[PDB]
Amino acid sequence: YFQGMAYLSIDWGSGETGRYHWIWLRDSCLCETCRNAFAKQKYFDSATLPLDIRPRSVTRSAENGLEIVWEDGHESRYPDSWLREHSTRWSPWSSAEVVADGTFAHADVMADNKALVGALEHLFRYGLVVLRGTDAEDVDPDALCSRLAGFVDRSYFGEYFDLEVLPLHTDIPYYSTPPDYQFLFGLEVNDGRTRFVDGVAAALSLKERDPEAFAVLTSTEVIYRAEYGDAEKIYHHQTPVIHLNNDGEVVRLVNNPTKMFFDNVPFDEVTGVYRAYSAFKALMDEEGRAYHHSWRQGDMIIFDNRRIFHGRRRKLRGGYFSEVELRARSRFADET
Amino acid sequence: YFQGMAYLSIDWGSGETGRYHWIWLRDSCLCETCRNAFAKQKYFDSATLPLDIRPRSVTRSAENGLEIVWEDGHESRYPDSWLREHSTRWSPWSSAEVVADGTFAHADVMADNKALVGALEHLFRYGLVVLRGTDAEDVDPDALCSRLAGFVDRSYFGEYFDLEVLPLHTDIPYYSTPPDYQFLFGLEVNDGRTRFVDGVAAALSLKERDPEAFAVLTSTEVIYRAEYGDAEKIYHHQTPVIHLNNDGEVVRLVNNPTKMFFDNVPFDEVTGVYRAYSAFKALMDEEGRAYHHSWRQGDMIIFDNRRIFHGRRRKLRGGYFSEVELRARSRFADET
Ligand SMILES: [Fe+3]
Ligand SMILES: [Fe+3]
Ligand SMILES: [Zn+2]
Ligand SMILES: [Zn+2]
Repeated sequence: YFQGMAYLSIDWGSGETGRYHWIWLRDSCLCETCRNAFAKQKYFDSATLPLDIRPRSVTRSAENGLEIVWEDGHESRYPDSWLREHSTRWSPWSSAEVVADGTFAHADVMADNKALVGALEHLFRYGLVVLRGTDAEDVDPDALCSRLAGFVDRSYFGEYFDLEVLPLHTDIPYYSTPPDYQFLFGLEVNDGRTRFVDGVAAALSLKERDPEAFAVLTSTEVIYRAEYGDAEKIYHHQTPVIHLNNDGEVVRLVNNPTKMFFDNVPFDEVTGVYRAYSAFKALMDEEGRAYHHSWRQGDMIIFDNRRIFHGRRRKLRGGYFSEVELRARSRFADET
Repeated sequence: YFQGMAYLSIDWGSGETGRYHWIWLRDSCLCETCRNAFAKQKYFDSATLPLDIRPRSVTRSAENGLEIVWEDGHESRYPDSWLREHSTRWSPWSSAEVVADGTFAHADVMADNKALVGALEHLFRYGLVVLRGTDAEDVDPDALCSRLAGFVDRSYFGEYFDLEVLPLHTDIPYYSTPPDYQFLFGLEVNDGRTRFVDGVAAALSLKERDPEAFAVLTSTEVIYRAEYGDAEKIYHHQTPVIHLNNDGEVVRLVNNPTKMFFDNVPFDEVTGVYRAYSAFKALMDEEGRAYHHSWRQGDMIIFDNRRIFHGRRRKLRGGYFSEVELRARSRFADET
């Protein structure tokens, strides 16, 4: 360090050059008065750092890396193996071809982090995965949820719900923010199939066949409502069936007909949305675009409740996963 | 009904006129083959209804209301007391004056629905409420959570966390979607105060004093990161401190300095965001805009984790509430 050196600039050889501001070097101090090495958490608010902070001394040894003494006397050490590290979504499917690639073996994702990461990444991108067990296996659903997400999304229902045994729907449309992902587990299966359609593909299909119904569905709000006196909850959400972002990408689909009400659509647009809605539903019922699942015991299908329509003495067990948690499990498994 | 009558139009007297399309009247049928009166849920998908459906007969008795026989022979009855019903957010606070109006008595909201509704509505609008008990009272936290939301938001921590006993922060910034609301409960209090600042007011304040720092903070992304090896979760979110919607309304604030990293800000913008961030934090530390709370036992403060910065042998118990659930409880309590 000479007085007035504007920032740190290191030549790593072969034209790789790192540049580091003093303010950020100060903010990044590794010492035990600045950050907890265990919790990797900071003890100060960056906001207090003196903006014009300069160092008094900058010394680099090949022995103990980069050592800085700041103007205020503080001392920081930076390993070169640290400075060099800093010198630097949805895919539609109009038909069930990509679901072969998205069937994984229970044992693999239970055992191997690369398989968990791989199955979760297929789920994030395509919105459905199938996790299949063997006969030698006796697949534990609580353990599989724990492997996937740590814990499930408690809802009005509880932690899980059972179906014992048909319009296509997404689930809980009356939540202003519905659960990200749903799972169905083959709790008890014998020796009529559940369908799965990508609403994103279907909505982009509809954009072409019928741009009118697309504009209507992406811009007219209907109502989803569920009264549940037992729990003292009325869930009431007014929202469009198809949601676009600021660039007109489909980013959510919301439809369960059984709680669907058109009561608040203006008189002159009512006929238009019944037509648009009926077009959309029919398009999805087309042979070709569903994936049909033959329920085997211990099967789990996890699917993106924001975009996959699904529909039906086997007994299934269902629940929901939060994107926050799946991604954090996937990120942990991938970086170890 | 005469053949070709385009829709239903009823004169309720005094110039009140209802208009009802046939398609929606069909969709709305009250009969037991169309909807479950108990679950108020529908048995069909609206999408199947024949769009050009007309009635064959429309008869209104003052005795049993409106009776329709549809072309396909279906029969529907509509009470006039049903047809007539269908013939038809955030507030900033730059200082703690509005928190007097937002202190409610535990007993009132526990007992009276109008008080629960009133306290929850103050929470939605202003982002903080205080629920205060008496000495005769022994306030139960689980019962108070149940009264407010039915259930709390399970998180990485669990259902609740304890603090036993300082930069201003919002909590869990490393969640891509952080919890909507947080609560702090006075579990064990004796006979140094927690501050509360509205980030929305502070951010609009900053827009005026320093539009540069506003633009920087609303457009430059920083990183919030929390590694938790015990739970096999790495939470990593890149996001701006101040979030605007398409009309430039502040709709979320995200900052806990202890997990905050600027590592991925471009070299040329680093100095700008340290300045902008430091301005923002300082503005909020100004005398006047905090609300300071004197912790009494059995107190609960519920506050909007999307916008209220807060900061510190008393022992507090904390957890999180979902907007979905609070609103559903408030809507249920208000409509009974
Ligand atoms: Fe379902
Ligand atoms: Fe906190
Ligand atoms: Zn240090
Ligand atoms: Zn009917």
